[PDB]
Amino acid sequence: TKNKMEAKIDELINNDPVWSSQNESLISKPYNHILLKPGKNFRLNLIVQINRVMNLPKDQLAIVSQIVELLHNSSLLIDDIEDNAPLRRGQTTSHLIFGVPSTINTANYMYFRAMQLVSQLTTKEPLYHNLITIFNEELINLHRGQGLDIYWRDFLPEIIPTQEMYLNMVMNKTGGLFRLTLRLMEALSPSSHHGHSLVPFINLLGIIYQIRDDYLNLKDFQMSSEKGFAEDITEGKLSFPIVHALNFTKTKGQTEQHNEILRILLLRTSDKDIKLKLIQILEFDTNSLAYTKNFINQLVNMIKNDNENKYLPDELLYIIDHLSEL
Amino acid sequence: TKNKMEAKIDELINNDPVWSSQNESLISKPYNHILLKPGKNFRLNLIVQINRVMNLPKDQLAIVSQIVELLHNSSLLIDDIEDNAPLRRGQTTSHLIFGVPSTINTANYMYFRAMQLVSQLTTKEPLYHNLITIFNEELINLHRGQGLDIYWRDFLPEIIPTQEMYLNMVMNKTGGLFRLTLRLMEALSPSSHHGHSLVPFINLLGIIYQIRDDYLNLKDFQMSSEKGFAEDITEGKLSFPIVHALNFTKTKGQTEQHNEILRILLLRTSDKDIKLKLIQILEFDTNSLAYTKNFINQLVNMIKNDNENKYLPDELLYIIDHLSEL
Ligand SMILES: [Mg+2]
Ligand SMILES: [Mg+2]
Repeated sequence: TKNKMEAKIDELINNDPVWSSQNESLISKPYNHILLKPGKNFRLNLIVQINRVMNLPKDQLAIVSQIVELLHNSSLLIDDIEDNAPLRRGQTTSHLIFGVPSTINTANYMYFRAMQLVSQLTTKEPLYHNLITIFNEELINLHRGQGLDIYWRDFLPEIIPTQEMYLNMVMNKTGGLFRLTLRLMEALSPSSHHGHSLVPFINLLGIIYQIRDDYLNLKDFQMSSEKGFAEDITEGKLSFPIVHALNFTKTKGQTEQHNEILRILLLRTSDKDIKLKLIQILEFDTNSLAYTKNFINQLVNMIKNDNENKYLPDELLYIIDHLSEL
Repeated sequence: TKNKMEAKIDELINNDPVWSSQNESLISKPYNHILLKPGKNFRLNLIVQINRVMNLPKDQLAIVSQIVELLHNSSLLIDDIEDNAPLRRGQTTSHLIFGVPSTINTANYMYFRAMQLVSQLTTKEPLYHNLITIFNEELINLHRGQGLDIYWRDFLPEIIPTQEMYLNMVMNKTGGLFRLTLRLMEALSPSSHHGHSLVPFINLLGIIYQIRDDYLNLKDFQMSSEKGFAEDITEGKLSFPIVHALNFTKTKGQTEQHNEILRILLLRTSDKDIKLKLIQILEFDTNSLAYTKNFINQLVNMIKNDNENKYLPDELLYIIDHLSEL
C-alpha cells in the first residue's frame, strides 16, 4: 500500500534506530572469543596496586578497569589482524574464526563502548572533559606508534630504525595504554597530594614490557621449538634485538649478515630452521640477545635501585617479574 | 655505559612521546590516497545548505566539515577492506597499495583525529559534553549497522533478512553519519528555534541514499558491463534488491530460484556471465529492480510532496537527485 508504506517509514524515521540484544550478541562474537584469554587478573592487579596510591572508590576503579579491558582486548583483535597472527595465548585468533571484516568492526565498536564508559566515571564537567582528553590523547599515541611499527615492517628495507627511533615508537605504541590507565587514575584521585606523578614510572614499565616481549619471543624459541614459535620473525617485525642486529652489522661492516637478516625477515617464513638460523646469528654474530638481556636488566635496575623514590611512589618486584602476563 | 644509558632513558620517560612531522606523513599515506577521490564538494554542499537553517559561524562550520570528512573517509578505507573492494571511485583502494595493516591503522587513527576536533567546536563544558555524546552515540550506531550488514553477508545462508530488518540495519549504518553531522549542527546552532529537528529528514535521506546505492550497483551493470561491475554481487551483499528477491522467492514458493540466488551470492564470483544471470532472475522472475526503483520514488515523494513541511524545514531537489555522489 502507498499509505501503509509511508506510515511505516514515518514511524521508522521518527524513532531511534532499532537494535536488539540478539543483534548485540551476533556482532559480539569476535570479542567474546578473545575474553576466553587469561591475564585479566594480572592487569587488574597492577590497577589495584596503583590504587593504593590513588584511592579511587571501588565502584569507580571497576569502571576504569572495564575501560582498560575493552581497549586492551580491542587492540589485540586489531593487532593480530595487522600481524597476520594465527594464535593469541595458545588459542586461534578471532579473525581466522569470524573473518577479518567482523573482527575489525567489532574491535572498533568496542573502542567506542569504552569511550562511552568514560562518562560514567564522573558527573563533573570539568573533570569529564579532562578524562576524555586523556583517552583521546593516548589512543592517538597508540595509533601513531602502531603505525610506525607496521610501516617499518611492511616497507622494509625502506627504513632501518635505530634504537632511539624504536624507543620513541614504543613510548607511543606500548606506553599509550599504560599512560592511559595511569593518567585516568591520577585525574580521578580524590587523594590530596599522592606524591609526584607516576607517568615516568609507567613509561619505564611500558618500555621494559615491550622489550621483554620482543626478547622472550626469540629466547623461548631458542630454548624450545615448542615453548614458542618465534612468530615475530614470521611477522618481519623490527623488534628490539633485530634493530640492534641490523645496526650492529651495519656499523661493523658485516655486509652479508646485514643482508641475510633482511632477507629472512622478508621471507615471512614459518620454517623452524630458518628462524633458528636468524636467532643464532643474533646469538653468536651480533650478540643481540645478550645485549638485549642486559638492556632489560638495566631498565629494571632503574626501579629496583630507586631508593630516593624518584620513580617509585614490595609488590613492585612481583609485578615487574610478571610484567609479561599483562 | 651504564650511566649514560640510564640518563638517556630518564630523559625519554620524563618527556611526552617523540613524534615528528615526518612520522605523521608516513602514517597518513593511506589517508592522503583516498583524498584524491571526489564528491567532497557535494558533501560540503549539503552541510552548507543545512547551514542556512542552523547558521553556525563559518569557522565553526569548517571544523564540522573537517570532522565529517575524516569520518567519511576513514569509514570508506575500512569498508573497502571489509568488502574486499578493488576500486573506490575508479581508483585502486588504499589497502591494495599500502597493505591492510597500515590502512586499518590509519583509518582508526583518523577516527581519533576527528574526535579531537570535536573539542575545538566549543569551550562551553556543557555543550562539549553533548557534542562528544553525539559523536559517541552515532559512531556506535554506524558500527552496529555495519556489523549486522557484514554478519548477514558472511554468515549467509544462516539469516535471510526481511525488508524491515534491512531498513533497521540501514538506520544504524547509513543514518549514523548523516545524523551525526546534523545533530552536531543542531546542537551548535546559535539560532533561536530553527523549527522542528531535521533528524527525521536526514534519516530519510540516509535510507534513500543507501537503497539508491544498492540499486545503481546492479542497474549500472544491467545497462553496461563497463558503467559498473555490480561488485555487490561479488561481495555477497544482502542489498535491498537482493533482500526483496530472496523474500519474494520464499513467499511464492519458487524454491529453485530462491536457492539459485543464494548459490550465486555464495560463489563470491567476478564472472560477468554469472552476475548477469542473477540480474536476470531479479529482472524477470522477481522484478526486484522495478520494485526497488518504485520504492525509492515513493521515499523521495514523501519529501517532494511535503507541503505542510513536516519533514522539510529548492536546493532540496538538486540535493535529492545528486544524493549518489555524497
Ligand atoms: Mg602483535
Ligand atoms: Mg561497501
